[PDB]
Amino acid sequence: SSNVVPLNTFNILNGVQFGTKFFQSIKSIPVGTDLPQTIDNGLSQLIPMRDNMEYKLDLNLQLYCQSKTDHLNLDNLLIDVYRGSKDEKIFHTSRPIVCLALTDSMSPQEIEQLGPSRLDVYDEEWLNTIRIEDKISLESSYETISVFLKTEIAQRNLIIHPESGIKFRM
Amino acid sequence: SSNVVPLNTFNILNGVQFGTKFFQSIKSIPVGTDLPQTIDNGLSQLIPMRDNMEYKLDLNLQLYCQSKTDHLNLDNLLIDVYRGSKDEKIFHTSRPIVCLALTDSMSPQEIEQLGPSRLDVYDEEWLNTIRIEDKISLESSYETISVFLKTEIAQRNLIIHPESGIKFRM
Amino acid sequence: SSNVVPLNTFNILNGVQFGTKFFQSIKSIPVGTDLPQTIDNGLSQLIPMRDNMEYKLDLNLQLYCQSKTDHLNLDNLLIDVYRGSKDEKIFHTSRPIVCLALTDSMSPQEIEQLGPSRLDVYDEEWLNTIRIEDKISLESSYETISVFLKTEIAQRNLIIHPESGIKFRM
Amino acid sequence: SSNVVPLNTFNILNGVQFGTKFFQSIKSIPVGTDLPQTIDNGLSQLIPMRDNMEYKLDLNLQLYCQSKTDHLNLDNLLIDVYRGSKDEKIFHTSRPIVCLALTDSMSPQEIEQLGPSRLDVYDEEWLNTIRIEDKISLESSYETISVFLKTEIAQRNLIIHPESGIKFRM
Amino acid sequence: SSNVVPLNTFNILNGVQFGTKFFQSIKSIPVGTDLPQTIDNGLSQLIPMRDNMEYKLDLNLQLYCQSKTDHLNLDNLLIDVYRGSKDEKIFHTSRPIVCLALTDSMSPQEIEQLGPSRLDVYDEEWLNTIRIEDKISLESSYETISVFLKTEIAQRNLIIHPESGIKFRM
Amino acid sequence: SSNVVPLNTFNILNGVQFGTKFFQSIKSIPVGTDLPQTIDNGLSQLIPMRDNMEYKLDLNLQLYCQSKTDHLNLDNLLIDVYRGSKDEKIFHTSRPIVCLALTDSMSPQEIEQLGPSRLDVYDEEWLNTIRIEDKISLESSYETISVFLKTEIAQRNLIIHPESGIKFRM
Amino acid sequence: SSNVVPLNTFNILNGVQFGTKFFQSIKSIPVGTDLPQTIDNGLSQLIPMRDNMEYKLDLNLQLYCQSKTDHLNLDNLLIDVYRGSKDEKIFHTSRPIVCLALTDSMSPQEIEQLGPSRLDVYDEEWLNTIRIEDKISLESSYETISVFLKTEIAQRNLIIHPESGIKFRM
Amino acid sequence: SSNVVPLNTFNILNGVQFGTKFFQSIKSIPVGTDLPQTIDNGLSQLIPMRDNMEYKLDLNLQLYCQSKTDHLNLDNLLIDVYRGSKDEKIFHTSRPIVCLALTDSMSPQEIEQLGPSRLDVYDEEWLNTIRIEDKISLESSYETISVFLKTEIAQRNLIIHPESGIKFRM
Amino acid sequence: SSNVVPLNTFNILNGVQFGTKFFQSIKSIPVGTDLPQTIDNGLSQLIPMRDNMEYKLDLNLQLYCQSKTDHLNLDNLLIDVYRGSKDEKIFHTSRPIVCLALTDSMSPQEIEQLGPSRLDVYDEEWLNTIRIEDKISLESSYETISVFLKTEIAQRNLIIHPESGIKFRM
Amino acid sequence: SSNVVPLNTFNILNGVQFGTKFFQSIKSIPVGTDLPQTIDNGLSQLIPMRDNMEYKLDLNLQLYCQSKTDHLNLDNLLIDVYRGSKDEKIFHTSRPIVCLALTDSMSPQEIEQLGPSRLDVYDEEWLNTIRIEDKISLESSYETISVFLKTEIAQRNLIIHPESGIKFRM
Repeated sequence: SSNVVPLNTFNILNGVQFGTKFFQSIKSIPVGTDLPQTIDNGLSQLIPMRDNMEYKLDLNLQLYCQSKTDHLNLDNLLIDVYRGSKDEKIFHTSRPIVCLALTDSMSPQEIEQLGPSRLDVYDEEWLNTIRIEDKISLESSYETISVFLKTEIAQRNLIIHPESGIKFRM
Repeated sequence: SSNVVPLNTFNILNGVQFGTKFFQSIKSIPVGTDLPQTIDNGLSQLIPMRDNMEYKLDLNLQLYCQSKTDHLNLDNLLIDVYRGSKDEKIFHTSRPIVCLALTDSMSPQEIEQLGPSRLDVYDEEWLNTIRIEDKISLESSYETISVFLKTEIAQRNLIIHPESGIKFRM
Repeated sequence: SSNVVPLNTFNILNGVQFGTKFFQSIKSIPVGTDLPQTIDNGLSQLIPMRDNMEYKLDLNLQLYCQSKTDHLNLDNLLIDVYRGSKDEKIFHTSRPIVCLALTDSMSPQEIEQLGPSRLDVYDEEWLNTIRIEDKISLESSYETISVFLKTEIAQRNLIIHPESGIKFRM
Repeated sequence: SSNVVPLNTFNILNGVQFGTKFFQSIKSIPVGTDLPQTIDNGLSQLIPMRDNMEYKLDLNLQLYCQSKTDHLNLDNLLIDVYRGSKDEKIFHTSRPIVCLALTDSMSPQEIEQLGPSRLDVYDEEWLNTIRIEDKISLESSYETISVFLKTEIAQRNLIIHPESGIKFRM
Repeated sequence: SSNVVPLNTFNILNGVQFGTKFFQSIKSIPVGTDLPQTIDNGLSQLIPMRDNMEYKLDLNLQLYCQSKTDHLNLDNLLIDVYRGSKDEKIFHTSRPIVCLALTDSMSPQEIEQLGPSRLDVYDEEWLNTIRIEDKISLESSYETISVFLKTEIAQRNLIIHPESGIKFRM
Repeated sequence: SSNVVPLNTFNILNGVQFGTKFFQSIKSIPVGTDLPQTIDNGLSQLIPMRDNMEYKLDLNLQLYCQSKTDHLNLDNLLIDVYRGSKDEKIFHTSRPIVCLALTDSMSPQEIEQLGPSRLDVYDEEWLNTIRIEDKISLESSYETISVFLKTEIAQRNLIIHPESGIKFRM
Repeated sequence: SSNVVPLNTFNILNGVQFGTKFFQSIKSIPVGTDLPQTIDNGLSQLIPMRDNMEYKLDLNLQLYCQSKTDHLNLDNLLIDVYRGSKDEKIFHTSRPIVCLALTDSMSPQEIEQLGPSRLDVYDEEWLNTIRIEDKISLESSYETISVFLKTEIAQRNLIIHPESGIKFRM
Repeated sequence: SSNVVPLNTFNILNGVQFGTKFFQSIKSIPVGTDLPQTIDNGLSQLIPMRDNMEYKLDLNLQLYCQSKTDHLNLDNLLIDVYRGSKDEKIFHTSRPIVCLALTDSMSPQEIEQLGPSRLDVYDEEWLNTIRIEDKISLESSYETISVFLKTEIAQRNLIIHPESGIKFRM
Repeated sequence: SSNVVPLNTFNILNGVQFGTKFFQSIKSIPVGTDLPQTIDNGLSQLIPMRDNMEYKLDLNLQLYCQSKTDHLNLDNLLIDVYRGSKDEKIFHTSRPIVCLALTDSMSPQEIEQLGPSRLDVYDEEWLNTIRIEDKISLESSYETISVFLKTEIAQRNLIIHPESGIKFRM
Repeated sequence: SSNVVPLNTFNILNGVQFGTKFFQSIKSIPVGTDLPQTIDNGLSQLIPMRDNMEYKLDLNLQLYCQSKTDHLNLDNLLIDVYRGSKDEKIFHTSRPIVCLALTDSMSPQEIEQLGPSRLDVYDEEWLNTIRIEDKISLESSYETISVFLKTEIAQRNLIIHPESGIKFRM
């Protein structure tokens, strides 16, 4: 029922005026066809959707923001969800995020408390968890879904966690 | 009754002599029409207002101030509310705010106390909560509402929290 | 009775030889007219005053001093109250104030004690509270009141708190 | 009886070879005239003195010394009291004072102990309290009183506290 | 049954547009032939696989990331598994990793806690453990298996732990 | 009996080869004339001395030494007492003194212990107390007394405490 | 039986493209000849081996890695064992090692705990213990054994412990 | 009996090849003449000595050594005692001394323990106490006594304590 | 029996390609001649050896390694023992040693624990004790013994302890 | 019996190729002549020695080593004792010593523990105590004794303690 589609199974088109674009097509199988699930293999996969039924989208997005040159330590992530005339926007939000700068270093105290592994320290300290739930609605009649992630203040390096994805709930 | 209109559903017009402008039109539906609410999708939406009745506005504004070049660590935010001759000002106030500078960094002690996540540290330390309540009154006869946020001392980067908005109380 | 007139309802005329000037006119309504109060909306408003009666002024002035270029950490604020020939001075005083410099930064210890919010630290540490009470007397016959705030040693940035104002007591 | 005359009611004439000069005239009202007091409004006021009677002067002088360019952290204040041929000196003294330098900054420990407000820290740490009592005698026959405050080692910024003044005792 | 094939028994082809490539051929012995194991000697060895049976691959990958010139302290490792027209991708994933920079040094406290040996400190602090399990499926009909490890943000030095390898489960 | 003559009632003649010179004349009133005392007003006053009787001088000298340019932190003060041919020396001594340098600053710990006021810290830490007692003898027949204070190693700023003076004992 | 051959009894040929080479010839004495042992004198000695019997090699390698110029604090040691056409490789492995940099210094705490002698601190902290056991097999028919130790990332100084050697087990 | 002759009552002749010279003549009064004492006034005084009797000299020498330019923190003081052909040396010794350098400053801890007064800290920390006792013998037949104090390594500033002198014991 | 020959009784020939050379001749006295001992006076002495008997050498070598310019904090000492065609090597070994660098300084804690004397701290912390025992054998037929001490990585200053020497056991 | 001859009673001849030379002649008084002692006055004195009897010399040598320019913190002192053809060496030894450098400064902790006086800190921390006992033998037939102290690594400043000397035991 709750088909989770990871973002690595989307088509990625990086740009400079719109940030990162996650677009993917939609396949509409008819009723009584045993809805399949999206294989979590990081391969471009068409999203299975019931033929005529409204689907509600839950966006789970974990990412690491890292500064390129400007080294500003706070930024605003812009999320824009589109759908298949031209594409019409159905959702837009902004989320303040923390971005790694070259002047940031772990204190020895942070190693002792947050975990000896330094990946754990970034997971508990710098990971940006963004969850848009019960806000996006999409129907299978539309044949395209697009997600835009753009940094507002400065152009930066975004490291999207592999488990980030959109949950297509019943 | 208490229709909350988030600021991301307003039309944004950034400038250099007036700061950021949040203008939006007003729709006047007649009585007995089941007042709708503003969908929190970040899309430009006309504000629903009762046909002939005085509305009181409560401005909730959470934002992150961040210095561009001047790096001054304190600023004065200027809030100016207009309405639809030319637009007439109905409210004006100033609020001192704290702005992130490139010379500011978290101490290890702040990580331990305010929260391991560094977004929590900014939320509890640098977030500017500004609440103008029971001070602004607007009637549905006027067909425009405008909010101006301008920094006085220096031109800066303002990161408005997504939950910031104006509450149109009964 | 105790009509509080905030300074943002005054007319502001910034200069370079006299500092900031807060001038505003006076309206003299006759007796038995239900003395109104000044609306705290930050809009230029004539001060209501009883037709023939001596009023005593209490100046409440909270402000943030911040250094522009000189970066001197102490200054002398000069307060001069005038009234409506030319304007005649009726009160003058000086108050030492603390001014933010670019070499000043919060210690981690100050965050823990004075409050996690950094605006609280400035409120409890750098805010200059100046209260002139029972020293200024003005009658409604005069049709102008002017307040001058000037820094003596150096030209600086003054951030006047929005609640600063003059209380016109019975 | 103990008429306190604040120094801001004197005439101030700043110079470069003599420092700051506080000169003011004297009015001699006759006996049985209900000796008035000096209004603490910071306005130039003639000092009321009994017609024929010796008055003893108590000089209360609180000030903030602040270095201009030399940044020396200790200085010698020279106090010279004159009276109304030319003016004849009747008192002279020197008082070592502490002067703020641009290399001085508060430790976090001083904030916790001496008071969260940084004006309190300067009041308890850098304020120079100078009290000359029972040393100066002046009669109302002389029609002028002059006080000179000059820094000896270097030319500096003196911030005289508003409550500083001369007490004309019975 | 669970034949573990270390990555040092693969053929290594370092590049600049695709990172490090681990390609190796597959030998298909028939049934009833006493499946041999891969000798852990770091020598190029053909992978033994049952003639007609689906094998599931478990990728165990421990590595040390170290910055060359860019000195960025966080990176995204890209894993792409291919198989033997041209090679078709069957799996792709990204894993955030921590990379040693020349500005990083051990604190004395880390020596006391994580172990006196400094290799233990890197093992418990900087070693990137990446385990893809129950996600990759490969059949012996295909005669080639390829693994690509590429750093996304910057070109870096990857030190693959000798025990890293792919487990060919029953 | 013990007439204390403060040094500010002497005539001061600063030089460069002899340091600071404190010279003053002597008045010899006859017996049975009610020996007066020296008024502590900082005005040049002739020293009252009994007509024919040996007087013993006690030199009390408190001063603040402060470095001009050389910034050496220790110096040798040279005291030479003369009397009224040419003047004949009757006493000479040297006293090591501590001199303020521009590289000296108070620690926060010194504020807590020696006193919150920073003038108290200099009084208890840098004030040079020099007391020559029962060593100098002068008779009223001689009509001049001269005291020379000169720094030996370097030319410096001496801040003589106002209470410093010579006690003319019975 | 377990003849231990220290590496200092090998022939050393340092290079730049292959690192350090430890090559030595093999003498094949016949059966019933009282197998001698290798004298631990650091002199080039032929390895005694039984005439026709498979020998298993256990490599014990303790070394100190020290950075020359690059100062990177982690490296990958490459071990390649050859034997006597051209030489054929029979074993290859990689071992991450810790390398001394010029920015590394002992904390006083490490002296107290790991031992007062500073050679003990390096022995317990920086010594790289590498033991390849039960992985290398060599027969006496081959007349040459070669061991290559090469640093992968950077060219460094390797200080091989004198007790390092290869154990030729029964 | 134990006539103490302070060094300031000697004739001082500073040089560059021999350091500081303390020479003074000797007066030989006959027996039964009530041996006088040397007045401690810092004036050149002939040393009283019994006509025909061997005197033993005890040299008490307290001094402050301070570096001029070389800033070396240790020196060797050379003491040479002569007497009245040419002068013949009767005693010579060397004493290591500590010399103030411009890189030396008091720690806050030294203020708390050794005394709040900074002259006490130098008295207990940098004062060089040199006492040659029961080593020098001089007879009144010789009419001259000379003491040479010279620094060996470098030319420095010596601040001889006023109580330093030679004790002429019975 | 156990004749200890200190290394200072050897002939020292410092070089640049071989390090320090300790060569000395051998005298062969016949049996029944009361074997003398080597006088520990630091003078070149022929080593007494029994005419025809194998002697076993025990090398005791304590030294201080100190960096000249390279300042590397770890080195490898190379010991080569020769004997009297050309000289034939009979022993060779390498010993890792710790070398003083100009960036190394004692902590105050090391003074308290390892001993107040700073020579004790070097004795317990930086002294390299090297003891080769029961490994070197030399017969009196050979008329020369040579010991070479050379630093491998860098040319350094070796301070050989005076008690270092070779023990010629029975 | 145990005549102690301080080194300051020797003739000193400083050089550059041999260091400091302490040479002095020997006087041979016959038996039954009441052996005198060497007066500790720092004057060149012939050493008294019994006419025909072997004397054993005990060298007591305390000195302060201080770096001139090289600033190396460890050195090797070379002691060579000669006697009166040319002079023949009878003893030679080397002693590692600690030398003051311009980068060395006392910690506040060392003042508290080793003694408030800073000369005590050097006495307990930097003083080099060298005692050669029961190693040197000299007979009165030889008419000259010479002691050479030379620093090996670098030319330095040696401050020999005044109590250093040679004890001529019975």
